Amino acid sequence: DLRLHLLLNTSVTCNDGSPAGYYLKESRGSRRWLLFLEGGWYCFNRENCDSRYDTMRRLMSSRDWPRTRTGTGILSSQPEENPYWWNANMVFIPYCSSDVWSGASSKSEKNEYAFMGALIIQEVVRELLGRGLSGAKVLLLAGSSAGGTGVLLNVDRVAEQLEKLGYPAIQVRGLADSGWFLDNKQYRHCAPTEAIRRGIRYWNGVVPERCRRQFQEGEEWNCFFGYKVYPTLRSPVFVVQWLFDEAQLTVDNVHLTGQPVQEGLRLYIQNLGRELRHTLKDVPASFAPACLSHEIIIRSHWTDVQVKGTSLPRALHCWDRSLHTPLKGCPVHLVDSCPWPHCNPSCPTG
Ligand SMILES: Cc1ccc(C2=N/C(=C/c3cnn(C)c3)C(=O)O2)cc1C
Ligand SMILES: *[C@@H]1O[C@H](CO)[C@@H](O)[C@H](O)[C@H]1NC(C)=O
Repeated sequence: DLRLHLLLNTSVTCNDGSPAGYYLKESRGSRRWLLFLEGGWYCFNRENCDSRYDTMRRLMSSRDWPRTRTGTGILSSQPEENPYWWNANMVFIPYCSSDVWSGASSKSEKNEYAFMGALIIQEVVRELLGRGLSGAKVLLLAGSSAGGTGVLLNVDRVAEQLEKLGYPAIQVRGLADSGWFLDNKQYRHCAPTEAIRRGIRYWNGVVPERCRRQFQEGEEWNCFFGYKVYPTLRSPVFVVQWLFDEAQLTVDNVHLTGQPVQEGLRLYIQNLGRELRHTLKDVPASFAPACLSHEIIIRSHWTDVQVKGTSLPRALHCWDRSLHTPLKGCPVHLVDSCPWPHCNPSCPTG
């Protein structure tokens, strides 16, 4: 199990002002550290955050967090469940800031909620340095869904933080799972771009510096979209993305209720998969199966899906080798080309 530590700096808080924190399982003798960012959508105004506080309070508060959590999938310490990094130091960072890990605003006289996701990551890293992270060779910042977008938004800041703190030997890398979204037109016409734009102002949200300099003031929402922020990043980032991610379809107002799919929706879905595949063409480390699903890396059966005969744990291992010219039998760019969900036979059964 991973054990809860609430942040010693209690000014770095979840939405309701309770301390943020992290769950840790150390593996002495390993110099690999996996820091995983939980997902869970976001909220962007007082009214929708108040509703989230009523019925999704664990995503806004640490007051009810359990003392331990079981590491699953890529956070498992069992080689059978985690062929990739089972011996690593494991860190699960709960998502309690509702800001896609972008916020740097405290609760105050003018703010009902604190949005501190970017500062939570920074503070977790700082406190871990005294618990063995100072001796690390690789820090893999991973995350799923909103946490996967959080990786894209924060990996270079973690790298810069460690450089400035005097740890230039720690190699910071990112693993963004299910956080690579398209700002596309809905199938039927709140929306991702508008919600993010409102969120950034409400959260005092921050984006990576090079991306911010490209898009400039008022346009920072662009940096929440993988295909726009990824080319600006310096740290190596492996992108895991279902071609037909359920969250993407949800924001696109697509719901597949078994009934036969007619031409307009068929074309819409096929073009979405084509667009996603296009955005990954120049992402050398990627795993993008043609499945309708959501998230992958912390589920216990994450080992089962394969693209072109290669599983994600294998692809991640090949990526590790590449970061020591392509490797014989050890590919890292794995994007399905077939055009309809479940054309890959290894897709999750749901
Ligand atoms: C720009 C953007 C940023 C984040 C999301 C997003 N974050 C999610 C978190 C989630 C849901 N379930 N779980 C376990 C986690 C999500 O589904 O979509 C979507 C967009 C368009
Ligand atoms: C605690 O966190 C706040 C917010 O990031 C920061 O301003 C402050 O310097 C931190 N305190 C210490 C002792 O690190």
